[PDB]
Parts: sequence; structure tokens; C-alpha cells
Amino acid sequence: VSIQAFASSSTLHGISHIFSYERLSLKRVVWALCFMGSLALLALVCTNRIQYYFLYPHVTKLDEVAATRLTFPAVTFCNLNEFRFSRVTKNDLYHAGELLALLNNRYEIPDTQTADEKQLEILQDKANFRNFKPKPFNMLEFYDRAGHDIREMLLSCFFRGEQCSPEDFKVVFTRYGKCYTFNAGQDGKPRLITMKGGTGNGLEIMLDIQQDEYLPVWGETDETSFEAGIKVQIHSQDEPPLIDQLGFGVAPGFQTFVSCQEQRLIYLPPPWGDCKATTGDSEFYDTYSITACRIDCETRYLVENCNCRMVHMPGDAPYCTPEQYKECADPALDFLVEKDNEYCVCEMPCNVTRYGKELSMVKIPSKASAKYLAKKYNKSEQYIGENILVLDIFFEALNYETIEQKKAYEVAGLLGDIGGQMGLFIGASILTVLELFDYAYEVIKH
Amino acid sequence: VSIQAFASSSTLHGISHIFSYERLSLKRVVWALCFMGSLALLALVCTNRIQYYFLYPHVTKLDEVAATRLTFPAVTFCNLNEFRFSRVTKNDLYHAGELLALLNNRYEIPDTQTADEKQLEILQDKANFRNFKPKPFNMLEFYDRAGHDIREMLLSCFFRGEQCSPEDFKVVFTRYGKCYTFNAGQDGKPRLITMKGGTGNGLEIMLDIQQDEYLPVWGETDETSFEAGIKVQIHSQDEPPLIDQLGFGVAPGFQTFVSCQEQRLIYLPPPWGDCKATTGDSEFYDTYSITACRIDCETRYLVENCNCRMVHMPGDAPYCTPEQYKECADPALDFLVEKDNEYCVCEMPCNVTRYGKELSMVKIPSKASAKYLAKKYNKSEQYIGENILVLDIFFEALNYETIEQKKAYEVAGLLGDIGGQMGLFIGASILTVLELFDYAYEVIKH
Amino acid sequence: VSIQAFASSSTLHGISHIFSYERLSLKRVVWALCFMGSLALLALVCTNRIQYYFLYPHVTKLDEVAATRLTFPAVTFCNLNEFRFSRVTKNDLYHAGELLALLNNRYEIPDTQTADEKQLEILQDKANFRNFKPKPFNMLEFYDRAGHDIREMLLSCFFRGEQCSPEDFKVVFTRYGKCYTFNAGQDGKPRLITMKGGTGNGLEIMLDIQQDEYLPVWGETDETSFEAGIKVQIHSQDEPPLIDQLGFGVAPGFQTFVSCQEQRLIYLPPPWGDCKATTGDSEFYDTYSITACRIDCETRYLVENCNCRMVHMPGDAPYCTPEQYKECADPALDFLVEKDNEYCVCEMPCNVTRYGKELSMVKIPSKASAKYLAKKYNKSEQYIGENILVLDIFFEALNYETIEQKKAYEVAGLLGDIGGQMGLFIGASILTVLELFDYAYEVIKH
Ligand SMILES: *[C@@H]1O[C@H](CO)[C@@H](O)[C@H](O)[C@H]1NC(C)=O
Ligand SMILES: *[C@@H]1O[C@H](CO)[C@@H](O)[C@H](O)[C@H]1NC(C)=O
Ligand SMILES: *[C@@H]1O[C@H](CO)[C@@H](O)[C@H](O)[C@H]1NC(C)=O
Ligand SMILES: *[C@@H]1O[C@H](CO)[C@@H](O)[C@H](O)[C@H]1NC(C)=O
Ligand SMILES: *[C@@H]1O[C@H](CO)[C@@H](O)[C@H](O)[C@H]1NC(C)=O
Ligand SMILES: *[C@@H]1O[C@H](CO)[C@@H](O)[C@H](O)[C@H]1NC(C)=O
Repeated sequence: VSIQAFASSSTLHGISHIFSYERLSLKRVVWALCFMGSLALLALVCTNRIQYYFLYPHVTKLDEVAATRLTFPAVTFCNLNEFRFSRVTKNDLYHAGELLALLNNRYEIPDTQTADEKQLEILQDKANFRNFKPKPFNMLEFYDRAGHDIREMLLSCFFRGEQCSPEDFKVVFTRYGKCYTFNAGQDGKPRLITMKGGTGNGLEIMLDIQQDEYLPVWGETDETSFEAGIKVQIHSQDEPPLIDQLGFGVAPGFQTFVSCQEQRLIYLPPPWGDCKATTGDSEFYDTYSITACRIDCETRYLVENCNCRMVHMPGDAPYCTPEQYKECADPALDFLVEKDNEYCVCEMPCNVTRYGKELSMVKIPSKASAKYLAKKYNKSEQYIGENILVLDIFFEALNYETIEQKKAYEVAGLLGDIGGQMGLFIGASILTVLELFDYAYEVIKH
Repeated sequence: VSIQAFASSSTLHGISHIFSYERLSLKRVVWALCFMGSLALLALVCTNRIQYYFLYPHVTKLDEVAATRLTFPAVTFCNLNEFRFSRVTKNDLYHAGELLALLNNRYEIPDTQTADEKQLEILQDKANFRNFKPKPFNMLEFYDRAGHDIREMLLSCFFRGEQCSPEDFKVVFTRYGKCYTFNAGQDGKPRLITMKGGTGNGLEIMLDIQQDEYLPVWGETDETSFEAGIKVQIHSQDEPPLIDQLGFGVAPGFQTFVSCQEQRLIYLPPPWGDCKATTGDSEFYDTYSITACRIDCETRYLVENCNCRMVHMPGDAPYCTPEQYKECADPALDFLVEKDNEYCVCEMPCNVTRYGKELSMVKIPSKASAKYLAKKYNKSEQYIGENILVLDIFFEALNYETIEQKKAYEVAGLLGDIGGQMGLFIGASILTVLELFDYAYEVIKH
Repeated sequence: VSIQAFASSSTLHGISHIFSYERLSLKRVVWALCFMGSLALLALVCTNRIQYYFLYPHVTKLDEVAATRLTFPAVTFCNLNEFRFSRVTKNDLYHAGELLALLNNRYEIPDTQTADEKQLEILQDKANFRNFKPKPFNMLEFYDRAGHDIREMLLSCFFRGEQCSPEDFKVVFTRYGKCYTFNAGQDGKPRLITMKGGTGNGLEIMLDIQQDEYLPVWGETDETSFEAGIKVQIHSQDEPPLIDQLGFGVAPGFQTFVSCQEQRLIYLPPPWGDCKATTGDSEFYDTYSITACRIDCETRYLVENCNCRMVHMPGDAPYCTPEQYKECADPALDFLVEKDNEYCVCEMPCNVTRYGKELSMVKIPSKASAKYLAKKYNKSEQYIGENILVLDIFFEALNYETIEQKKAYEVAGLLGDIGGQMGLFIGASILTVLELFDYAYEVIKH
């Protein structure tokens, strides 16, 4: 009814003394100042937590979960040479000879300074082109044959002390050519596990990089490979190999323990964080990752721009000849990487498992095992120090760190800190706001 | 008294207009819907924060505390050979000859291919067993004598620029045998400190791995050691050495700065996190850690299963002969590691100090110091490149990172977000719930 | 007016039934116990969150921001020799000969054991001092000339596949002498960027450490340098080089991919955390960092204590002669580092960008490129393996991790959890406390 009658019976805390049934005194203004200030101190502090929730913040919980049976990560490796030298042929030097950086522009040799007599004359019968009847070419078939064969390289593999197999090593194709993948987990093979830490309860391979089978550099080229040794990218079984980008290396003559530490990272979907919220099954890979998007970003580009695919690409498109490489494929990489890089962006999913690495090198061989390794694989003693390496990937302990992001302020924490200060300053509620609306609805009709 | 009389004078916000002293109108149901909804919106949002507190969550605070006098971590190392070759004896080849992988099953030699004439005939008088009167054996005494002696290996140790001592190096026993521990901190010696970073204000040892004193491999065995170089585990002084598991290595001929970074990790006790809440003094180590539990997990097993202890074990039990090794001890490791691994689990304590490591190799020696290092220790020039290494462990700066876990939601934050939304939705309290009980207690008696 | 009249009309929840207009019964004490307990349960729980806010806590948010154009960090390097041997002179051996550890106390040679005939006689005409007319000396001018020249060392630099320049390498001065800085960003040059990851889209230098130009060690000195190879500190362009402290190394004959990962760390100002809150422009560096404070901590010390500055110091003070080095400068370092270390402390600012590093070594050269690298730079084959190295610094992917510290409890979260439990326990507000003061103000006047 009356304003002095309504304010004497409502649930607000200040109006019972402002609008009292008494004359105007000094107490009415000290209740007016202390209510109009405590309504303004509620106003700029409640709008803090509203705008703080509107940022959608999140802080991270780290934890070290202990386990017993961890999975082994897919040890993916290949030699830093593209392909062997004794497995190239005269027909191989015709369709793809200029691209392999041993030929000039007119399908002839560059300057033959610092070329051995036995090294040049094995190449010299390959570059006759006299009554040359060519054969049909395929760049995938060239990387199948001329690449480094697994049954020649790997002297002794191991896993958890048990023996290994070159049939367990699964071929892939990257920018370095014929690359293999231990513990791939595809083709129905279950991913192997580990039950202990230490240097013996992981992979232990003993490779042979075949330094005599490297491409002899005679002319200064753009992409000559001076180094010897392999390159390794450690990843989960879902992510395709990206050895060209995410790969470290080990040296020959250096047994290299690479201690991993399994991490299980969990991000948040928008609007909290940035992850691929759904699964997002890509067109040429059954699962999604940060790399499987990136090769699918490049595969659909080179099909729509050059009507073929490279040898390191998934799908079923036919492989580009070196006629398509020197004219279409290579000018279309830098046209996307440099110019149109903002047209394609991959959102990393928020269930990702990574593997750190802590390097440590030990020199192989000792002199006590020097003469033993020479005869046991029919090699010279000078051959052993610069061809034979050992890699060793394991886990420190059976535990994995998790890096998960907790939402720092949900809507249930906002309601606890709106009325946590709404009740502190004026004592109202959602019903008191509806109560003040229910009195003002009666005043406007009278 | 009456329901219209009680609701007109209570502290709830909605019942003053639902149960008014007026006829049934459209305002009674719009106060009934807006109260039965604001009682249900309180119901499913307060049960969010109750169940969120019942998970006992925690998020982590990272901080980089700066300091002046950091402690130096216990640099623990041993050569990757088990024991020397010139310090084995005919009696040593009888009681423990087959276990050291130089003998066949009938206490005879394996195939002697790739064996030098001077290397075989020093072994050939050890394996006579003709009128052989044996001596009493002890596997701890064999690892005391035949192991790599510290006064022969370490050419020059240093610490903070000041000189060092082989008497400061303290012997332990691991799976590799005679291992030493710089800055052990036990036997009343105070743990040394550092007052600066950089490569000169830490340890700088110059070892000599004695590659001529390695075990010559002639037959293909299960545990032949091809590599040369040492293995190092960095740890705090409390934790016992676990070089077999938590150890990295450095190579010979390679001065290897190993930059540490001191971390002081703090976890939470249950039910927040998982730590050993109390101290938990183990039976054979004065302090508790993740490793001291694990060796105590293995020591009590092999005493209860084989009535002895291994050479890398604490306590006072007598050491197992190789008769007990080939028949009891080795079959009881894999019976616990593979089968009964779930019977024993070590809870890592929540006051743990760790040390990261960032490797970096520099080749030693230069040609300017090549001929100097040859004569100054009476060594050949070919000996220097493959025997002499330098390790260098220090800190980057005088600061330690801390990784501590804050309890993200205590009971004082739950009470602020129960009544933070209880006062927002219905305006009640704990006393209003007691007030509604105090009116309903009067109704049931009338 | 009356206490039974005031409590029947106030906004507290308990006083309406304690001070009722009825005789003393059992309900008055059960409302007295349940109010004096719910006033005490508010008391010790509200003082929890008050003292929890008074600690000013903070928890950290980790995030992995993806980007396209990252900046390249300033690759700062220098050879581990101080200066060349063929660029020292007779006058250079007079003013500074004893300090370079080739002379005795009486300006004569130490013991010449293990000294070559061609190596001693090139030094022997430098140490005549017979009718010696000296030249004016400057230690900055000695480190300009006698140091390792960039145009002799760097065989081939690269960046993003494009060519490089020795004019892009900018000289600085550290404890190792003549040090250079790729991508320095000073002198108006804009800091270069990267648009891709992988081993080819970063720096790729091919140095030549000039192992024939090292100082030949003949006598056992305090600071002889046995090792060969360079030292590298990766940092942002703002921070001055601190290669002596924050530097890792790479070896010769070892192509060493050093995979970075850009981090953008953000701390908090006091009283939350510890950072330099303002900019804090130092006296001799235009920007502030943790290192630029430390050299400014040492520059103002040695000017106020020795009236000069060292060669690795900023400013405009004249450089100290070796007369000032052996008598003033060296005794004033350890007088500050060991004794007065607590007089100077640098507060690290809270906008700091760091760069991690993940090492990986690959052996260079292969035998296929062995004879090519010998003639192409007019070097012997034995020279190539122990002088030629390659360093390679890049990024894994175009993304940077951020480690920022969120204030875990602001004043708006305190007010939500004071009245969140003030409204829960007694239902009061800030006005009810003023209401109880407004009744007690009337009682004391009557
Ligand atoms: C991510 O993993 C969590 C368990 O760690 C699971 O509950 C969730 O469903 C997963 N999400 C996706 C999209 O795979
Ligand atoms: C070992 O290699 C040599 C060539 O160096 C060859 O003549 C010999 O037949 C090989 N022996 C075996 C058993 O492979
Ligand atoms: C752990 O360390 C903290 C200080 O960092 C100390 O207050 C606490 O008592 C310690 N707890 C145990 C169980 O040692
Ligand atoms: C140095 O070693 C040789 C053996 O190579 C030995 O004959 C000689 O006596 C040794 N000299 C010293 C001083 O130890
Ligand atoms: C620090 O960086 C943030 C952006 O990352 C910026 O908003 C802030 O002003 C910076 N503060 C200082 C002192 O440079
Ligand atoms: C190459 O070096 C030799 C000395 O080893 C020198 O005699 C010759 O003139 C040099 N040639 C060139 C082209 O620099």
C-alpha cells in the first residue's frame, strides 16, 4: 500500500529505517548514505565476478599418477639418407635422376672433383642414355626398393628382455623416405606394454647405418646430407609420424639411452580453452591428432592444386612423377606455407598423450668388445666405430604425469559469489528483487 | 500458530506472499511457481558444489623462489663394468666364475674365437682346477676388491673451485657393483653447499674409466657389456642410489656439463592427493623416499623367500652365494616383478626434493692439451681419447622451483558457496531451517 | 525501545525466538545454544578465509597458445678459448702476459715439458724482453684483435633456408672474450621471425673452431682449457648474454639439433608474488631482466671499489689494466660473491620470455661427404673430424607455452565467502551490524 507501509514489512535491510514512521531527522540520512553506498559497493564488486566468469578462466592441476602396466610409445625412426646408393638403377636415374641431386640440368653429371675412380665408374654406366629404352616409373616403388632395408640395418632388437623381430617393424613414408615404426599398434597388432623401468625393460635396438651406402657428394647442392646417423620421433600410436618436424637424432658409435616420461595432457573445450571438442574423424586417418590434421591439410591441397599426392601422403591418389615435382608440387608447398598459412589451422584435441625425453650418451664399443663385434657381423674394426649405434628407449618409473585444466569458476561458484555479497551488502535475494517488482506493479496502477 | 500467521512473520522470502491473508488470486500461484522453482534451482546447484567438494580437488601453485646458499645434490656414479679384470683370481673364478659370464656350464671356457694370446693366457692359469684348494668366499668381499678403485679412476675432482678428495667419495653397492657417492651427507659429514652458478661453481671430476680393465667378451652371452663410459644418477642425500633405474650416462672423451635445477615438490595427503602422510621410518633406512621403500620392498622379500640378501641390499643378513643366486635369488626376482607386482606398492611422500638435468657435451681434449695430458698421467695418446672424461654438475642460478599443490576447495569455501546461493535463492540460513522445524514441531502436537 | 520489542522486528534470525514475549521455557535455551554456537561456527570459519586472503595466494594457469609467426631467439655463442695463439704479440706478452697463464711470476716461461720445437720457438721470440720498447695497451683492444674472428670461423650460416651473413653476427664481450650474437635485434635491426618448425626452418651454422689456434698447455695452471668446442646460451633479445652461467655447449664433429620451445612466463607483483613491478630502467641497459640487473650489480661495484670496469662490462668507464686485475679486480669479485652476496639481490621481472632446449646429436661427416668437405675449404681429412661442427636451433611447432599466475582469491571472492557464510549462519549483513549498532546507540542514552 503505502511506501512507509511497504518498507516496514519487506526483506531488504535498509528500508526499514529510511522510510520509518517518524519525522525527518539525522538518522534518515545516515541510513540513506549507508544504504546508497552499500548498494554501490555491491554494484562494482558483483560486476567484477560477472566479468571474471565471462572470461571463462581455468587453472591447471598437475598430478603424478602411479601405475603398473604402461604402454610403450611408437619408436619411429629412419636413416638420414633418403635411399641407398647401390640400389639405384639406370632407369631410376632417368625418370628421377635430376631430383636426387646427382645430375645437372641437361641430365648430365656436375663437376666430378673429389670423386673416387671406383665411385664414379659405378655411376658412369648409369648415365649412358645411349639407345635407352626406359621402364615405367613410380616414386612409391622407388622408395620401396632403393631405401634402407630393415633386414640389413637392424642387427639386434629387444623389448623387455625378450627378442624382437624385423617383421614387427612397420614401414611408413616421410620426407626422408623409407621409415619404420616399432610398436605401431595398427593392422590389428595390440600395443605392447612394459612392467618395469630401467635401461633393460624398454626397447634396445642395435642398428647399422650403412655409411658405405650413402649418396657421395661431389657438387655443392642445395640439400646435400653431410651428417651420418638416424632421426627418431617418439609419439603415441594414434599420431602419424612427423620425423621431419618433431624428431630428435642419435649418433653412430654412441649408445644413447633416451629416458621417456609418459604425459597425459587434458585441455578444455571452448569457451574455456581451445581444443577439438568432438572426435573429428579425418578423411585419411581414423583418429584425430595435431599431426593427422596437418597432413590432411596438405593432402587435400595438393590434390586440388596438382591432381596427385606426394610419397609421404595418405589416401588413394596416384603419386606425382618428378615432372609434376619440379613444376607443380614444389612451387605449391611454399605457396601454402609462406603465403596461405593463415587459411589452414589445426586445433589440437584435448585428450592428448605425449612423451618427454631425457637424452644420455654412452660410447660403444669398448676395446674388450671391439674385436668381438668385428667378426660376429663380418665387419672391419674401422667400420664398427662409425656405423654401429644402439638406441634405448624406456621409462624411468611406472608412473605418468597428467596435466589437466580445471575450470576455475563455474556457474555454481558465480551464484555463491553473487549472493555471497548480495546477502552481505543489502541482504536481498532473487525473490526480494521480485518482491520490489511486486510492490512497484501495484503503485503504477494507483 | 496458524499457517497464515507463521508465514507472515518468518525469515523466508517467499512465504510472506504465498500464504497471505487474502483470497486465492493469480498472484498466489505466481509466487508459488517462482518459489518452487527457486527452491529447485537452489537444489541442483548446491548439490554441484557438495559433490565438487566430495571429489576433494586440488590445483597446483608453481613458484620460483630465489635463494643464496643451495645444497649440492649427491652425485652418484659408477663405471658400467661390474668389476675389474686384473683383480679376479683363481678362487674368484671357482665360487663365482659361471655367474660372471666367462665360463660354460661345466666350469670351462666357452668358444675362444676373437681372443688375444696375451688376453687368454692370463685367464688360462685362472681356470686350471688341478689340485685346487678353494678359499672361503663372500660376494661382498668380491665387490670390495675386484671393483673399480676410486684412487685409480679419479684424476682430479673439484668443488666450488676448491680441491676435492677420494676420501670424500663414499662407497655404495648397486647392480653395477662398486659405486661411489660424492656429497653423501651421511656418517656425520655435513652436506656441502654452493654460493654461485656457472660451470666452475659445481662439481668437476676428471675420471679414468680403465678400458683395458674391462671384461673381454669372447662368447655371445645374455649380459655382455659392449659400451664404455659411466652412469650417473643425481638425487638428494636422503634417497638411496638407484643408478640401475634413475641413472643417465656420460661418454669418454666428452666433457659433459650437466646443468641441474633444484625442485622442491610438495604433494597433498589423502583424501586430497596421494602421499605418505606420516614420516614412515623404514626398517633399513632412517628416512623414507620412493626408492628406500622399493629396496625395503625387495629386502624383506628375499629374506622371507631365500634366507639371505643380495650385495645391493641393506640390513644385516648374510650375503647369498652364487649357489643361492642361480637357484633361489634370480628366480625370485621375476616371480615378484612380473607375477606379484601388485602385492607391493610404494606411496611417494609429499615432501620430495628432485633435481632436473639439462645435458651438454664438449669434446675433450684439444690438440693444444693433447700431449700434456699424455705425459702428466703417464698415458698414451690413444689412451687419452677413449678413457679420459670429465663430468660437471652445477646449478644454473641460485633459485629453486617449487611445485606445491593447494587444496582448491576447503570447507570454508563450501560454506561460502552453500549460503552464497542459499541466501540468493530463498534467503534462508541454518536457523531458518531450524525455524521451520520449530513451527512444524508445534503443528504435530495440535 | 524494549529488548523484546527490538528483537521481534530486526533482521537477525535467532533473536526473534530467544527474546520472545513469553515466560522462560526450554525453547529459549535451545534457541540460545543454537545461536551462540552458530555465531561461533561463523567466527572460526570466517577467520579462515580472512587469513587465507591475507596470505595473498595464487595458482598457475598453463596454456599452449598456437601462433604463426614466432620470433627467433638470440643464438649467442663463443669458442671456449679466450683468444687465438697466432694473434698474440711481444707487446701483448708484456702488459698481459702473466694473466694469460703462459708465464711465470718473473715474466719468464714455466717448465717446457711436452712442448714442440715449432710450438716453443714461435713463443720464444715473443719473450725476449731485450731492449724492449713497449706499446700502449688496452684489454678491450686485445680482445678485439686476438680473439676468434667471425669471418674465419663460420663456414656457412643459414636461416629459414635463406642465406646468412657474418655482418649479421654482432660482437659482445663475456668472460670467454670475443663472443658473437646472431639475431641480436639491437642497432635498429628488426628481430627476425620464423614461419615453420623442423630442422630446416631455423638457424643452421657450420663453424670451424680452429683447434690449431688454441693455447698450448705446458704447465699445470689454475685455468687451463683442455676441452675443444663452443658454448651457447639461448635467450631473448632483451637479456644481455650470460654464456658463462646460462650456457650449454656442443661438440666438434657432431651436428647438434637444439630444439627450442618458446615460453612466455608471467609472474605476479607483490604482495601476491615476487616480481619487479615497474619497468626499472637500469643505468647501463635500456631494458630490465634478471641478467641485466646482475651485471649492473657488478659494474657499479667495481667502479666504486677499483675505479674501472672489466672487459665484459657495460658503461663508459676505462678498462682495467692487468696491474689492476691482479691487485684490485680479482680480489674484489670474491669479496662480493662470497662475503657480501646478501647486499645485492635482483628481483626477476614478471614479463619474462624464456626458451627451453632439447638436445640431440648427429655425427658429421659421413664418408660420402668426407672427401668433399676436405677440398672445399682446403682442409685435411684429420682436420675435418675435430674442427668442423654444425649447430641447428629451431622450434618444434609454431606454438608457445605460457606459464601465468592467476590470483586465486581476490577481494570479490572474499566478500562472496564472508557473507556466503554470514548469511548461512546468522543471516546478517553489513546493515544488520549497523542495525545492532543503531539499537545499542539508543539504549546507552536511556
Ligand atoms: C577424454 O578422456 C577422459 C578420461 O581421461 C574421458 O572421460 C573423456 O570421455 C575423453 N574424451 C574424449 C573426447 O575422448
Ligand atoms: C665377409 O666379408 C668379406 C668382404 O670383406 C667377404 O669376402 C667374405 O666372404 C664375407 N664372409 C662372410 C661369411 O660373409
Ligand atoms: C614438509 O615441509 C614443510 C615446509 O616446506 C613443513 O612445514 C612440513 O612440516 C613438512 N612435512 C613433513 C611431513 O616433513
Ligand atoms: C709409465 O708407464 C710405462 C709403461 O707404459 C712404464 O714402463 C713406466 O715405468 C711408467 N712410468 C711412471 C713414472 O710411472
Ligand atoms: C606484461 O605483458 C602483458 C601482456 O602479456 C601486458 O598487458 C602488460 O602490460 C605487461 N606488463 C609490463 C610491465 O610490461
Ligand atoms: C691450401 O693449404 C695449403 C697448406 O696446407 C697451402 O699450401 C695452399 O696454398 C692452400 N690453397 C689454397 C687455395 O688456399
